[PDB]
Amino acid sequence: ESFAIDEFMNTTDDIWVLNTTQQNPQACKKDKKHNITENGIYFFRSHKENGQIKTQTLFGEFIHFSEEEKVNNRISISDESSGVHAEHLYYSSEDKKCGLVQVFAKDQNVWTELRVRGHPNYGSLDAGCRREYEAYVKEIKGKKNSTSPYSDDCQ
Repeated sequence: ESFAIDEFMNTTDDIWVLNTTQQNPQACKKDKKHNITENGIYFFRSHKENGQIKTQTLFGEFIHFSEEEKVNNRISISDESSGVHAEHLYYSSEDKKCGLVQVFAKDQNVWTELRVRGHPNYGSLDAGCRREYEAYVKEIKGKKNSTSPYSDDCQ
């Protein structure tokens, strides 16, 4: 099954990074969708350094490794501040409120982010998303560094 990244991000809600296997990730990481076209998605990527919010306008272009691919499950990003050049959504819940994104950066760092619509709460995360992220972090070859970039002090 393929999971469309333009449907998962087609919301006016903030998409927060709940969990990530990136080592030493930024704080209060989130995306805000600005526009979705047939060629890609314009959004605003933010994080918090020492109380201040840094934001950048990004355009993720839908890319396909063949001509038979039409599901928009992968985006290429240019001029990303952390060197992230590609993102691939490999799982998302049916209500599109949580997803697992494999992130490829230019420094050859590859990690996984568990993203959620709206700010993370202490309730019950979708069981499918949870078991999928558990399976991934269990499948990491040595030293799984899973942290949460979100805090209740993030606005």
